[PDB]
Amino acid sequence: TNVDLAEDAYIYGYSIDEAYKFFYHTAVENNYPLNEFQPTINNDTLHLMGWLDVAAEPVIVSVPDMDEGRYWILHTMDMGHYTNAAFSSRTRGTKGGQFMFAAQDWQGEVPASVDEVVRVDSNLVKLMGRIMAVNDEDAKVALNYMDQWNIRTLSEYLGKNGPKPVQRTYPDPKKSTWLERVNFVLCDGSMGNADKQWLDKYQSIGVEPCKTDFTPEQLKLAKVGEKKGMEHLVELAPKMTDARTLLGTRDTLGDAPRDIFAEGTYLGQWGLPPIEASYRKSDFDSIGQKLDGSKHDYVMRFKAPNVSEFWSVTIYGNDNRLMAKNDLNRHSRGDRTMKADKDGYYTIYMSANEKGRADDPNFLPVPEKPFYAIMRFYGADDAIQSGEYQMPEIKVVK
Repeated sequence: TNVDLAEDAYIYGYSIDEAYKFFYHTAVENNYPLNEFQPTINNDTLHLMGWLDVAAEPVIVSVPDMDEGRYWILHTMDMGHYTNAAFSSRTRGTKGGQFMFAAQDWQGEVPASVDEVVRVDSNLVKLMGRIMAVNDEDAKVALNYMDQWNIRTLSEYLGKNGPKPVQRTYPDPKKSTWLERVNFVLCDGSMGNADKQWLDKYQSIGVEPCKTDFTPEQLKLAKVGEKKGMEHLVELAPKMTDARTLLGTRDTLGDAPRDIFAEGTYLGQWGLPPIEASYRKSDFDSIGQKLDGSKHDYVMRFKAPNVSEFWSVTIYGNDNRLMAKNDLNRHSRGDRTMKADKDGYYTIYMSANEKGRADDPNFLPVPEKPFYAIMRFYGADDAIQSGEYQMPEIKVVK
């Protein structure tokens, strides 16, 4: 009844609460300046990270035209865990530009100089930039480009006197309730309006933008809601297979079910919408045995995945979830480093024995311990995005 409402209220607030906690534990307690650039991680790209704050005024992210063929992406998400911008080579090619992020309610004209304007519903937005680098010397090229990326407030951009940056007083996650954290974030922007359909339902629970006064009953419902809410999320998690329902924009997920949207944060917070990047993980061989380089040699043979940009498969150790040391310092293979057989099949051979393989582009080193492989798809088609496409099997070699 009210317990049911409280559960749904918490599930709606979950994505916002976890985004806040993440922001607090990173930017707040490490005192990261805003509007400035600061396992199982990519062996595919270099990165730039930061947090934009458009409360006082808009902010412009500058991206230089890039060199032909190099993958790059500027990805931003709001505090409700919605991707609100994904500018990249996939859809722009080499064309960079001046990208302005403004609060949804910001009144004002746009400089002729600005390429695109992104209206954001939270004043704080997480920014992540990725620039492809396929080898150490090529990385030096990409680095010369990343150095040109810039973040400037509109006033700074125009060389004008601007408003003083907003100074916030942040609720401590260790001693506050989820109601105060969520209401705090909701207040800092236009989220109240963008989430009206949800907020109209959970008002009696105490979820409301800027609300700090609560009744005993609301505090009680909040505790019960978080408990049942989390239980529900844990139980629902393993049943999720379609990434398109978990990671997206307000246009595609704004009205989607909250528990499913919430799994986006639960399973892979800050993840890119599948159309930009999808992934697959394999921990076992084709017969159900754990992948382990100390016990076998493996082989993977498959047709090229349907991607518009590129793909890759990377090796990680199960123990530290990090790439594993090997003499070739080779941790991944992909279409940029291999060529398909006369019949267009790619064949990856894996072993801990890397003697005489430096001249083998299809050879992928694997550690003398349990390992897993992560396949990444950039510009994947629907089948890959939805979870339908299955990762090629890795078989033990005699």
